Amino acid sequence: ADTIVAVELDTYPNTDIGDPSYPHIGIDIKSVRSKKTAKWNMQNGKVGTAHIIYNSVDKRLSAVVSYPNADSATVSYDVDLDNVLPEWVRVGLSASTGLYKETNTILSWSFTSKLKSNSTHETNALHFMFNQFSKDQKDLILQGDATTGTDGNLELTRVSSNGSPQGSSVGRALFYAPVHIWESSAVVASFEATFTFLIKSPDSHPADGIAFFISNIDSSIPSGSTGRLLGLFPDAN
Amino acid sequence: ADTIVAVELDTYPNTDIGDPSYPHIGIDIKSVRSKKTAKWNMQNGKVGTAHIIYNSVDKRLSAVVSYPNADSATVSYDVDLDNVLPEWVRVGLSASTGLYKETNTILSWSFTSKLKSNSTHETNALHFMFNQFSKDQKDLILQGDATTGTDGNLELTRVSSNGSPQGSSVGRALFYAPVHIWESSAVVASFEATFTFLIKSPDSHPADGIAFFISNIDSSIPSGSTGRLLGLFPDAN
Amino acid sequence: ADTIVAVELDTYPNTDIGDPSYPHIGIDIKSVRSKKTAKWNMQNGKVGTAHIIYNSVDKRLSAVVSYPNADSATVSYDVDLDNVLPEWVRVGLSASTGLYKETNTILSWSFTSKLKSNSTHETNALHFMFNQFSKDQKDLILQGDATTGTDGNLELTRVSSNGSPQGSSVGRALFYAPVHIWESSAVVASFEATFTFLIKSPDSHPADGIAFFISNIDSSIPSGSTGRLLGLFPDAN
Amino acid sequence: ADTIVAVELDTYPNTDIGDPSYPHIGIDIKSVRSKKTAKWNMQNGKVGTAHIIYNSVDKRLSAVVSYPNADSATVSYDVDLDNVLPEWVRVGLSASTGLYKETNTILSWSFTSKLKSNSTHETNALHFMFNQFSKDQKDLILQGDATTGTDGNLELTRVSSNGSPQGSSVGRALFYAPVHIWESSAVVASFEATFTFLIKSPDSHPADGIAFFISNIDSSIPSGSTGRLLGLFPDAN
Ligand SMILES: [Ca+2]
Ligand SMILES: [Ca+2]
Ligand SMILES: [Ca+2]
Ligand SMILES: [Ca+2]
Ligand SMILES: [Mn+2]
Ligand SMILES: [Mn+2]
Ligand SMILES: [Mn+2]
Ligand SMILES: [Mn+2]
Repeated sequence: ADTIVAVELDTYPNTDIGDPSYPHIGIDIKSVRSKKTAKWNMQNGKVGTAHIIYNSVDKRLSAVVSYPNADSATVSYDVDLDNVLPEWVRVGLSASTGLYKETNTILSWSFTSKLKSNSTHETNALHFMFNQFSKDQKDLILQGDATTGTDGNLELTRVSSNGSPQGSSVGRALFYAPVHIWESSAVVASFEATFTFLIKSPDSHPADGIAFFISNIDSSIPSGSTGRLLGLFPDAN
Repeated sequence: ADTIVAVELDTYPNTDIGDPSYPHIGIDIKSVRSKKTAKWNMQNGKVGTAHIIYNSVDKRLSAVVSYPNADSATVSYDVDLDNVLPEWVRVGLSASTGLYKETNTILSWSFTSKLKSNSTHETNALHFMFNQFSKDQKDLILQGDATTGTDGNLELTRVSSNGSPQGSSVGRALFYAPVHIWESSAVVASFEATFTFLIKSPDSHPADGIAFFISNIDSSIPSGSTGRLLGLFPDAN
Repeated sequence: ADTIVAVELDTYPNTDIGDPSYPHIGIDIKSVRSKKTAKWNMQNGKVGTAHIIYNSVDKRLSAVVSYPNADSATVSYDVDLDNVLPEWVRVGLSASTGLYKETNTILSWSFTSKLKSNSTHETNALHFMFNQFSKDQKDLILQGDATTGTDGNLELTRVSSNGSPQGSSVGRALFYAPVHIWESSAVVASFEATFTFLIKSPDSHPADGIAFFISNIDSSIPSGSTGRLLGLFPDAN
Repeated sequence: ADTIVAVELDTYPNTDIGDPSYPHIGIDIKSVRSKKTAKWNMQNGKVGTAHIIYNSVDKRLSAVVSYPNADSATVSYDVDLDNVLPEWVRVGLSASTGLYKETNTILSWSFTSKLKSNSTHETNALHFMFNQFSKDQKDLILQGDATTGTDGNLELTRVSSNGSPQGSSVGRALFYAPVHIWESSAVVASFEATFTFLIKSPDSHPADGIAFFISNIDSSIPSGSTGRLLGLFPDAN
């Protein structure tokens, strides 16, 4: 199976796989059963922003999510990612629906990774920023039901012509270039990610969520990972 | 054939294809026969730096090259790249040798592209920076004789175990992700590139040079493009 | 008198000082009588964005302005700023009203300056970005009627408690640090600026406009520079 | 007295104020008596690089120092800087000598601060980068014996015409603009700093060190802060 590290914005409480009884933000290290969660006062139909940060000195994966006019929610987990992930990874966004549903619309996504060596000329970096997405967005790898270009956005899960979200949908978008997150000469390695999202549902119970993830470069949507599995995991182990 | 835009650091004067009678910097638009050149006082065995800049408002491709303790050389050419190149491109470095030879060593390479739309949330960007190159540099596409990791550098052309440059060599490195240089909503599009290089030769007449280039995403080394053709063109037309 | 270079978004046509007979964008080199203008289809009450770019290789000051859902307007002028401005400058935003009036609200302002030398370790930079402004914004120098913090914005000219713009008002904001735009070792010097603005008026004829400017470090609002003089010039010479 | 947070590169062991018995890197929170140290294998006459990082989610101040061809040293301390420092600060470099001495030469200094709010348009930033220093470096506030421009470097402490370091010297350089490190709407605040330094001494026992610091905006060199006090503290409390 793939190797997954993710920050989930989990909109539906699945209590038999350890979700708390409310929407939540969570840190997922090789399992859908988050290592750490925090309550998330999700707002149906409002644009939110999530921020993800990490560095190899402190070895703490942290995330913050907010809406305008609202307080934030935050979660952190102590983890040495160099012991979890390979040296080269891809980074992405994933989302799913099940029998319950929502739009999983991404309006912007940015990422920066840096590796500072002990050489004289120390810095190495990758950065991207998307504030719009074209029909043919060649620097994204789209998987499953993900599409780009409708209203200039990334729709991770299927939305009908009406604009209504569909159930039983799973889709991801990965940045095309592999990312180097460890190197033998690096003295500090760091990354940051931000994305803005619009989760809308006609229903009092939206599902299933959006995640930012980091994986093996060849990651693909696991069989049967609609719904609670967020397009990330093959099972709920 | 591929579509090529390049800035050449041409170390060998080939007077029958329009080179001036000295090493020179040049702007190449779909031909090895530069549209504009300037004299370049190349220094064998010293580390130099080249800078390349462009934006879609002014439609002027400009380059500057220097060494420490030396004056610079610069060239500019008025060209609307949106009329020359496709919407999506790859960017790279190329170099060659022929019967005359040199090392074509790259010590660092950075690039930034930006597209600013008329939306509210206007900016889109790609940036990379390499200050070292690993044996397995997964975010570069290496072509021909190019290798990475010897002394942490990118060697575009073949160097023997002795450290001696070989003749009759051609190699390129392209950044893995495609780059979006035009978009229908962009109000300003720009790019900048910098690279540092070490061209060394045991000979009074080094050849053939290094170029930064922008091409169709599927570009590949043309047959027979050793020597004067810089790994860029199939002929001297 | 101060030395001023500016890009004006001139909302009121003053035909006796050379304005065209419509709102316009203009490049001002030491005079309110723009060296170059272009028609600007200003939209009362909509948020717009302006972009300003320059580099010392090409010696062309260019600007673009747009609104969402609208085409852009652009202007360019060939000028060697090293012959106009001192080595160290301050950068700012200015606006005015007269007998005619408008709000001159700034919602964001960013700037980047870079100087690349011929040394090994070549780059020098300053960047700032404001997406909000506090009541006590210590890294801005406010002049005249400019205030910060109302609805988190920079109001360059006076607005009453009602939210109604006042006439006969002039205000500027300068970034606190001086900016180094020429240096003897620089091989390329560049800058870019962006700002977003909301110009609203209850009147069919708003006035007078907003400008981004670059000046001597000790610049101050000239006496009598309300109205057509944009807080920038002492007279219409 | 001023309020100081600093990362020290302490070259001389003063065992009665808690220094370990070797050169060390340390985190100083309102006292010269570091809260945390780590052994630092300082190399007389070689160029080193220090990196400092912090964010308000994790509340951990961390630093790494290295030389080419050498292993790094690192230190971290859990501290909420919003409880230590004011909302607006200045950032700087300081160094000292005493009866023992060294050069305290800075070859480059960069800094980035970011404040991400919960608004739509979330990011606010300041960045600077110096890779050279001019005789008249207007965006630095020089204190005590600090000078700029000799060999294009920042000499924090006095060096004679011979190039020999002097004893009993203290000097600092602060960036001119104040820096906003907390804001009521910020959901994440972060900073990073890097500097490269050359500490040389004709003596087997160099002293006293270099620090990166963050202070109240009006900070000044305390009386009698030569030597062990690093230009930072008025006493060894
Ligand atoms: Ca769930
Ligand atoms: Ca040639
Ligand atoms: Ca006017
Ligand atoms: Ca000490
Ligand atoms: Mn969950
Ligand atoms: Mn040529
Ligand atoms: Mn005008
Ligand atoms: Mn100490």
